[PDB]
Amino acid sequence: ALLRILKETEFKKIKVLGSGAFGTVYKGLWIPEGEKVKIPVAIKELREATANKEILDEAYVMASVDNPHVCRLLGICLTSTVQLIMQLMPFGCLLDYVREHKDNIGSQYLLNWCVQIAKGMNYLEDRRLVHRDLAARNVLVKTPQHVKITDFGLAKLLVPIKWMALESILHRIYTHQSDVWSYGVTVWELMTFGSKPYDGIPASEISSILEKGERLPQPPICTIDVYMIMRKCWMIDADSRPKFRELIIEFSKMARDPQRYLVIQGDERMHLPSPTDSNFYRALMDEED
Amino acid sequence: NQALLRILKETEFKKIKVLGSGAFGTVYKGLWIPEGEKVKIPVAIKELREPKANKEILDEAYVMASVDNPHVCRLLGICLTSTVQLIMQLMPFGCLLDYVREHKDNIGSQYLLNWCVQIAKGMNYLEDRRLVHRDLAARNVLVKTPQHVKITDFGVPIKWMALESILHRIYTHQSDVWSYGVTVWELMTFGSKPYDGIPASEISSILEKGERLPQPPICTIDVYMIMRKCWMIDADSRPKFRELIIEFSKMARDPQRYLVIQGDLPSPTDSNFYRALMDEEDM
Ligand SMILES: *CCC(=O)N[C@@H]1CN(c2nc(Nc3cn(C)nc3OC)c3ncn(C)c3n2)C[C@H]1F
Ligand SMILES: *CCC(=O)N[C@@H]1CN(c2nc(Nc3cn(C)nc3OC)c3ncn(C)c3n2)C[C@H]1F
Repeated sequence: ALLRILKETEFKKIKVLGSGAFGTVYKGLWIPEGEKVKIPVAIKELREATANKEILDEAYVMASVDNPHVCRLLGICLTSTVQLIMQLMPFGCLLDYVREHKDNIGSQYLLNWCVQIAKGMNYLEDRRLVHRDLAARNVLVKTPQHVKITDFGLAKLLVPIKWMALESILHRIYTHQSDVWSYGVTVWELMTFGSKPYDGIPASEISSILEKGERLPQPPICTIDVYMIMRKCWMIDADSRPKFRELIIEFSKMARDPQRYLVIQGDERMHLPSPTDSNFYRALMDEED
Repeated sequence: NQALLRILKETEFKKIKVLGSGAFGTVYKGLWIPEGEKVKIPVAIKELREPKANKEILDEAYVMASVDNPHVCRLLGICLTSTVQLIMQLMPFGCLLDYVREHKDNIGSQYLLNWCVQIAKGMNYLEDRRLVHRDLAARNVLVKTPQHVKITDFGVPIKWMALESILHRIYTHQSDVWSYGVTVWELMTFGSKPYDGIPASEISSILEKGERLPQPPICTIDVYMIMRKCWMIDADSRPKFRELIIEFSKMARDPQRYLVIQGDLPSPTDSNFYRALMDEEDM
């Protein structure tokens, strides 16, 4: 009862928002039968085909998540392009957000985003769910103070080589510890204000340079404390990498003294919003717990 | 406290479409544009019709912004220009009065009785906060979702007023109980006008002589018994909102025993879908 089966006639796609490997996302409108209102939604149109048991069985798990930092699948319409319905996130993806606001993001926002993504990932691990596609492009901004992990369970379809752990590239092993690798790359994206990992290196070569010990470089704003966490996420031995429960504690500790661990020009100028502005955001856009 | 009311600039929101007007001004559907961002967030804007009277407005606006109950609307922001503009959350379904009129052939007893419970819960909170509504009516109950209504517009409606309010300008929580009875009558009549065609200047006379709103056709006597008790001349003899919650909740557990509707809730599937999209606040 956590996945609504929708009819073609009760929603409409109105504007294209973007695409990735698993199809196209639209801003759409849900029109409840009998009512006069139009409710904004996000619609993902898929494009892979090989069942009416495959997609639904995974969608049910997708609709079952319950964590403030994990996006929940809300509905589905089984047409020819299967359309998945979720909540609309007015701010877009975190990657573009950091790129567009890279001159307005202080250490407190960056570290709190790291904490929240780790909380969302720890939730997925607790539920025995492997993401397989964690990246800055798959973190949605609900409010600037509240981010949520998206695009989970689209393993019914198909690769993000430059975010994948070495054992995933070589052996197609996907575990929670391989998610820890992708988490490290996601943190690198945020701390570089949206740089492209291994920029200009063909994907067919990533496993080679990883085997020889090359890793993503230290972002200029990172102290050695933060970069060591990222490097530990990229250890070849998956069991030696940190766990999401541990990443929550460490990044939460750094978030209590953010200017000690990130060196950003003009940091003390940007703070978290006052309780006035957070209460205003939550009342209008973010009423969940 | 002070951080529960946002002071907005003219340049960070825009009125886009009129929704209606009431006693004190006009309500618009609007868009809030956060400074520095590209997003447009829908809001409701109430612009009054008529700097230091603003000290009056602000002192009450802070109290309006301090209420916090799942069935009570909270004032969110204010913009002080010429005419003062008040900002709250937009309710895509509108009020309960127009909703019951437009859906009067699809509303069952369970919805009606649960609405009575929820309005009573919101009023009991206001009494707990020692706040007198003074303008309770079906037109001032907003529909967040069909399963979730909230009381709005606090901080003359003769046909909703208790007799002591008409005669002596006495407003108490027990006079709110009178208005609650009239609000329940509106819902049970599917949006009928109280004392239709009777001039407001004559209402106090008919009340003193014992005339009351008639029993709605769908109302069983148990429900009409409650409504009549809300309209007793002795304000202390009327029920309390804490008691109204218990009684209407009891009837809501056997709704077809207490309301007789020709052709008489959503599945947990549909409620979970509504709440995720429109109503994440905890209740
Ligand atoms: C950042 C790159 C990216 O991930 N692109 C596409 C589209 N995605 C997406 N975006 C939003 N919110 C959004 C973006 N823009 C420009 N406007 C809005 O909202 C009005 C979103 N909300 C919910 N979901 C599921 C979204 N997806 C996902 C990628 F496919
Ligand atoms: C039933 C009595 C009445 O109609 N009073 C009008 C409506 N106003 C009002 N409406 C809404 N929600 C709403 C109304 N319509 C036609 N569309 C929507 O949503 C798109 C509302 N939300 C918050 N506030 C303060 C509202 N006021 C008030 C009177 F003008």
